[PDB]
Amino acid sequence: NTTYVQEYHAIVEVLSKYNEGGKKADSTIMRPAFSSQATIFGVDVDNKLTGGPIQGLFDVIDNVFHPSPEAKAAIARIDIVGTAASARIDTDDISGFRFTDFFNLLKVEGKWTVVSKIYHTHPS
Amino acid sequence: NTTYVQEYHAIVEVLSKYNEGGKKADSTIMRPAFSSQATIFGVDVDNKLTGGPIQGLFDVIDNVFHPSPEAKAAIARIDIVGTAASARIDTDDISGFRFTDFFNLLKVEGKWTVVSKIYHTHPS
Amino acid sequence: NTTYVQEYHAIVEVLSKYNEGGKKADSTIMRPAFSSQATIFGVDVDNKLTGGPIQGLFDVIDNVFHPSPEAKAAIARIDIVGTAASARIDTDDISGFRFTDFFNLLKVEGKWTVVSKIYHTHPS
Amino acid sequence: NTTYVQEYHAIVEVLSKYNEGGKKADSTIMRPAFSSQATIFGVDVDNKLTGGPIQGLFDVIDNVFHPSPEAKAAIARIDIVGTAASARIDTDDISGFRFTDFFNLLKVEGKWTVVSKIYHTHPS
Repeated sequence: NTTYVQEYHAIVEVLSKYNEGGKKADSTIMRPAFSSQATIFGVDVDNKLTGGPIQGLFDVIDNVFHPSPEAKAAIARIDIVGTAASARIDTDDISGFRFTDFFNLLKVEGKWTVVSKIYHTHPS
Repeated sequence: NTTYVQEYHAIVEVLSKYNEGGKKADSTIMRPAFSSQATIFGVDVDNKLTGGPIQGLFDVIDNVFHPSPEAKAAIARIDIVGTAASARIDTDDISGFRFTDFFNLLKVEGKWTVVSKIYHTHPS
Repeated sequence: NTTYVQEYHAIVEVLSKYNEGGKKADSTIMRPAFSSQATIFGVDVDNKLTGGPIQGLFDVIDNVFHPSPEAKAAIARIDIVGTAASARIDTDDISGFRFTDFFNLLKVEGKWTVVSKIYHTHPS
Repeated sequence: NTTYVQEYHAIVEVLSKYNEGGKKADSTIMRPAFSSQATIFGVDVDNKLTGGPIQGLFDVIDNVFHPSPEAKAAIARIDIVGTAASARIDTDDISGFRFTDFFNLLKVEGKWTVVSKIYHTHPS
């Protein structure tokens, strides 16, 4: 049996990689945070669902984003209940964007993994 | 031009269908709440990732669960930022189970929809 | 021992009295939700702390507010850890205002009670 | 004109003092984090309300607690709405105790301040 605090620091270690990969615009750094089964979704400018396989995120990070030395992320919330967790991350100044991200995570074989990311892109 | 209260009530209308569909053991009632691209994941007794396409949830509701008039659900939290939302739902005495569910939702073409559900099954 | 859903239901019964008292502009309906020790605080137009004993809330409700049949409240979040809990309530169209409220509650002699409310008043 | 990330970091700076004063068992470190009108409450072993002015907290920190090098705190959640915020902090191994704390904060004259803390003490 583990404490809230122990699981929190394990989850922050995983989400840390996401935040670092985002800021460095290097998908290699964030890839280990995600299950192979993970999905990414948001809504586009026409209010339509956009996304799919997590590789789509790695593609945008690698091909579209630029390294963002001034990006600043806040892990606003981590809710943890047994093998399940949700997290909110807010990021300013990441490749010209401000985001709020919501993550669903599960503790698989002793290690926390992201199975779903969704986001909202804040107006510029 | 929506308030938090307005969006909250919209999301509760969606999440209500999930709660109702589970208590009635009727996938037809909950189906409208989910995007076709939604996934469901949890961790099995061997700590392995279990789940996939949301159709798997509907199959379990239709083929494993039975109507549970004593089922009690609590929408513990809804976090809403623009087009994205996270929710936590705890359910007691649903076909012999106790769950904590975390949901990722997006407001697609003016309507909230679930793109990911994860869960933890509580013991005993 | 009690479940999350059970404690959630108990807290909502308490917070419901608060929402009804506000909507009816009748402090007697809400009074039972608050400890005799409870306080209220927010920030005034000059960014200064304003409030003190919870009776200051009851005085505003009774002397300043009017019944607001179109008021709509959302209990956005209730976090529960043993004997302690936090809640967020958003309310639209209560006597011309829109608020976000945060509550700290404790389970005292078997019963949930508010010991602190704070609030943010949104633009009209 | 401030972002969530900006307010989050301002609030963490304040809550850091609380976690630091606690770990070092030095109330002078934590004192700036609390309004002069702040309260602290929990429930005692008889399930009765216990606490009052925040000076009571400082007394326990100085007279009961000893420096706890093993102490680990997690800022589990910070909800921020305008001039109001709530926070949850979980702490392991602090002078022999495990706590979950809930904070109400207000942004008073440009600076975040705690007006209420409540806590649950976890079993041994």
